[PDB]
Amino acid sequence: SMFLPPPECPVFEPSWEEFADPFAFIHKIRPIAEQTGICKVRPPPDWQPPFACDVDKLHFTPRIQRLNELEAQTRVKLRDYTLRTFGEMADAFKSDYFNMPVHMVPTELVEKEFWRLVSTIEEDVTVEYGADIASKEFGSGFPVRDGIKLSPEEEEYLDSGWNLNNMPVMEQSVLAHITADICGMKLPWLYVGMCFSSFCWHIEDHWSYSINYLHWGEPKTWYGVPGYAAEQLENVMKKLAPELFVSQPDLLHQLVTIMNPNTLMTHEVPVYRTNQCAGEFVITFPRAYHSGFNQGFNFAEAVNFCTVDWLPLGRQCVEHYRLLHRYCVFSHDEMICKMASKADVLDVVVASTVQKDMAIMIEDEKALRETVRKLGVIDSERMDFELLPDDERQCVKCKTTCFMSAISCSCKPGLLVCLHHVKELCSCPPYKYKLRYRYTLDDLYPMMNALKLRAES
Ligand SMILES: Cc1cccc2c1[C@@H](N)C(=O)N2
Ligand SMILES: [Cl-]
Ligand SMILES: [Mn+2]
Ligand SMILES: [Mn+2]
Ligand SMILES: [Zn+2]
Repeated sequence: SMFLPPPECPVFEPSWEEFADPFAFIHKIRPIAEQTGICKVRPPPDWQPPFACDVDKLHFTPRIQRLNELEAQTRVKLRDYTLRTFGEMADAFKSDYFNMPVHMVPTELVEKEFWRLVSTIEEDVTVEYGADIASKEFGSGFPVRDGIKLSPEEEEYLDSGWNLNNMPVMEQSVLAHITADICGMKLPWLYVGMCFSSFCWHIEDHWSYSINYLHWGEPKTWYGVPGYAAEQLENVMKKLAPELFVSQPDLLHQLVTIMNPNTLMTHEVPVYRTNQCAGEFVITFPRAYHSGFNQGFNFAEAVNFCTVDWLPLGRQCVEHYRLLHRYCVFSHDEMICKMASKADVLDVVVASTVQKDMAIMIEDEKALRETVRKLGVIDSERMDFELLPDDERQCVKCKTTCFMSAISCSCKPGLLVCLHHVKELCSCPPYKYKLRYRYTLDDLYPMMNALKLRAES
């Protein structure tokens, strides 16, 4: 009645042995957690990263949020509070809203109340929050390196796999090997919460994993949907709020919304919940929709990552983006080829999985090139796509980031289409077209062979 909490998501308590390697651990829980989309990970009791900061010297620009269900909000873009003044505002808000000591409101009640107030148009509650990548004004909650002497305890956690700053540059996240500037994806985001500040339903760019660590404060309440129910959820969303689905003019205009999990559960979409408390991790799996809100003043840090498991999903995702005409954050094929070009220094399990994705890439590329030849495109020239800014190598039709090949035409200088959209570039006859390609098929097979040798198969 009014609000029925979804079932709880898995909670894992790894021993220090299991916890040592995050990628091994994530792989182990994967068959369980991917059925629920999110899961929680409680570190061993003696895993306490040192959090220390001056609350008066950390400052940030607050973002403002209206709280209406099904109302469109924009995904956060890449006034001023200090952490102390925000904290004071946030505690006062919650304390005044409930007329209770700010830390005495039951989590059950805030949740019930959150879903009441987002559904009631008579109640125009607005809240504020912080969201940004680390900077000089507000840095990572985890120990980093620079011109400040670290204690032996901080040095212990400097190189932890669970220090989210390390997640990008680690040798089991294929995002590490990307040389392209994708700071939005590789760098951790910092989130300063207050009561009811919320993140709308979304999945991660390129269907990556995400991992969220609650450093300090009141809990963060989560809802998660498993990857297999993604399109099921999207169907429901289109039905009740189709306005969210009109084509986005940019990646800076992605529309997302708050929507009651009971509404989803009513339409047979599986939904799980959890309250993430301070010192706990939440992990989201590929294409797992998730949303949530903060119980009160808190501080979280989150980062994207991609394991070898993800590679085939990454390819499927870029295909899905093409159908939707959605912009890519990076070129997936460019990443695969970058890794192939470094086959000798690759982890051997990585090499093996990259090899299989590369084989699919090459076979798809072979067929596409045969098709455009049959359309009468004859002229061709090698082109170093990776040197072009992304906005200079998107298919004018489906907006995909080109890398393996594209079609150009002297009639339309600087414009390109991917090989799926040869007809869409201009009205000139195809013999005026040019296939621009990064590699010949003859360059590609040896790159794939290097992977095979490194995989030792
Ligand atoms: C504010 C915001 C936006 C998008 C994702 C996330 C947040 C956070 N409050 C959080 O923890 N994840
Ligand atoms: Cl409202
Ligand atoms: Mn308190
Ligand atoms: Mn997310
Ligand atoms: Zn295209």
